[PDB]
Amino acid sequence: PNCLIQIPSAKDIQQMHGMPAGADEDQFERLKHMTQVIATTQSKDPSLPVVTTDRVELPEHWNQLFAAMKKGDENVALTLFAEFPEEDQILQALLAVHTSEYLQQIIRDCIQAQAKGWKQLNSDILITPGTFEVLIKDISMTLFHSKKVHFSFGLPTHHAFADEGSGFCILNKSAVLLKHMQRNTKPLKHIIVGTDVNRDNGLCDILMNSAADMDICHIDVFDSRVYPYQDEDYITELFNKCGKDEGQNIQSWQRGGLDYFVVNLSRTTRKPGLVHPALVFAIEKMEEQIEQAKINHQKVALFLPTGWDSHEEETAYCGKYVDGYLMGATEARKTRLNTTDLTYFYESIFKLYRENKDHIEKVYWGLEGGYDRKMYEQQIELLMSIVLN
Ligand SMILES: [K+]
Ligand SMILES: [K+]
Ligand SMILES: [Zn+2]
Repeated sequence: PNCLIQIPSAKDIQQMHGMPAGADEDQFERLKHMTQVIATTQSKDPSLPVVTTDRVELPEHWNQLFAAMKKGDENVALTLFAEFPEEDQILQALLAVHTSEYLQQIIRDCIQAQAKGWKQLNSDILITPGTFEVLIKDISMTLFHSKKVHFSFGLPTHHAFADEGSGFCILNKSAVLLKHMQRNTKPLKHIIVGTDVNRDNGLCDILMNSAADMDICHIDVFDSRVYPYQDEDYITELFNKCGKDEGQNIQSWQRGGLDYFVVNLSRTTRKPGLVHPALVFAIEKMEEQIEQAKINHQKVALFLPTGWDSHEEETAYCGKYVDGYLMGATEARKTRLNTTDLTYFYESIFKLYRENKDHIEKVYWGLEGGYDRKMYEQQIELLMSIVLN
């Protein structure tokens, strides 16, 4: 076939010691164990096309910068970085989303972290000397070494803002990509399905204040009683506009070309034996938004900043710590997603592909949350039984 499973390389993961994740693992131990499970279903089936971030090949000024960062001087790295050519593709696609000054701060931060080997800035972000480089490799590897349909395991993105990171997210790779795709191609129909139990609030901010010119449909499934603890009255406040009831306690907002759908896991609950209506929506909306793109002779681009911390078998506080308790068995059914939902979700999407493979530009699946080792080492295989076929 034609997919690609990007993973961070071993030298890369070895710079993520100490970076916060949602449980007892740090992002090192997490991504170590996940690439292990992919090394499992890759010796089960050497067709699973896994590539590390090391087959990425960067321009000499970038590698020069990383090398200069190691020599410990902030001023030389910055003047060096400042002297990058403004038409370098990487730089061009970063500045489409982030500020230069945030970038420089990540460079200052990486060098300052050289003192004790890490820099804790806010209890949700930890920076290491390697951290800038490993993210550049992660993003570049996806931007140019992409190819249609692409699974990237790597740091989280959706809580990262234009001039700052939060909730484990340093850089918003999902937005850098999307901006990059509309860069010089005919106007696309951008469709986003962010299944992380937490809210795609950084992404949405970035999309809302810079991409109000493109056709985006951001379907955001999240539980408002967990981080970032923002509800429909909040989102009514951002968009300066009351939400439009799309049925089933689901509300859409519009900021120009952006149309943001809050499928609230707590307002929108599973009817008894059924599949969770959240995914059910995503598939219906999607299928609709594709036909709309065929009608307007326009192409589509799909993005899945998905986390598994919305699976019913997560244990992490950002998934199960709601309203003062941990969700019991029963409540886990009606508000969290199960393997049958996911096997329905992904099986659906992949099925939609071959009916409109022409009318696709590229699809991208980006790991976000997911923290219980048992739960993710299994959903990973579930994805790999499905990416296989
Ligand atoms: K979080
Ligand atoms: K979400
Ligand atoms: Zn999450």
